[PDB]
Amino acid sequence: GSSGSSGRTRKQVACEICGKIFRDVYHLNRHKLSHSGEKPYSSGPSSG
Ligand SMILES: [Zn+2]
Repeated sequence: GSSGSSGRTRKQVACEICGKIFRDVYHLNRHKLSHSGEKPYSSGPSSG
């Protein structure tokens, strides 16, 4: 149930880690610093 004609075009950056909005990745690059660079999901081993 949806037309699929108009809507909010995605032309910006949005940090989901903390929940913020930015202009372009060029700005998010400096913001990522505050966050972690590597987030390995070690707490979740595979299974059958
Ligand atoms: Zn962030």
